Amino acid sequence: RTALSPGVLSPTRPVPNWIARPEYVGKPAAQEGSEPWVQTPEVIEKMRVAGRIAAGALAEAGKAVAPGVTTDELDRIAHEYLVDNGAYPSTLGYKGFPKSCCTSLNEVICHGIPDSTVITDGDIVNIDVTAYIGGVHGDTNATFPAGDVADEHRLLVDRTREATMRAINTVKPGRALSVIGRVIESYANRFGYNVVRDFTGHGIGTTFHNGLVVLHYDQPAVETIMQPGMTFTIEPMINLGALDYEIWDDGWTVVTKDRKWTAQFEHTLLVTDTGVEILTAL
Ligand SMILES: [Co+2]
Ligand SMILES: [Co+2]
Ligand SMILES: [Co+2]
Ligand code: NA
Ligand code: NA
Repeated sequence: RTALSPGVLSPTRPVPNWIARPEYVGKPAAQEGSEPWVQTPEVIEKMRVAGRIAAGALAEAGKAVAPGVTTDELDRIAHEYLVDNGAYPSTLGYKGFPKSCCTSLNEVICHGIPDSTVITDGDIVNIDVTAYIGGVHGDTNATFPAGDVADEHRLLVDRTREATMRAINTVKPGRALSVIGRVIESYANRFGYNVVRDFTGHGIGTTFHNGLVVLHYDQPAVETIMQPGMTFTIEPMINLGALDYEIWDDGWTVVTKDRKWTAQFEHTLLVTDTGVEILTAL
């Protein structure tokens, strides 16, 4: 299997006029980064809806993962599920991003742009979808196998899912936020994998990335304590190879320097009064 290069992007996909755009659409930056980390009851309920819809679109696009399919095609299916359910694709026009989801094959760490790239037998494909509806965002991603994937790669994917679910299960009020990354990195290290550091989870609510940062590696200097009503993502990227990376000229696509493959899963989580709720549960 060759190292990837860019395909050709289809033209901007339309979303009907009636679907409210986030404020940042058609602007070079977003107005985000200083929003309250604890959401209102109202926002939380809205986030369950956005979460559910983001989960639906992910599951639909992942069902189309198969050798022969293009990445562009995955984006088409996600885009259509979001639009049919009344949601704007949060990534579309977010800091100039040109598509409705991120499609990250093989050695693409994250931020892959759906294009003419055709998926081949044995590939792994992460699809990261976000839904904006009722003034709020819901954010989820998963890596999907295409055809006969090598054992090495199935285990990576399975272990990355497990790391994510284990991190989720430690979410509870009064526990330090740093616990998440300690659990993730312990689990990756157990199988000789390396956890990506420069890319993180994030707080999410009425904004996409609200200023809260969730690290996926062990960093006990973070003193943040989880509180009921806080909403954030856990989205670890886990590398078979070294951490070093490059960004394509498209300004988005992050690829491992050594071209070894990498995997990721993501959910949007709520800290409840006693534990956690997965808002992007299928
Ligand atoms: Co990202
Ligand atoms: Co995401
Ligand atoms: Co996210
Ligand atoms: Na949500
Ligand atoms: Na990854």
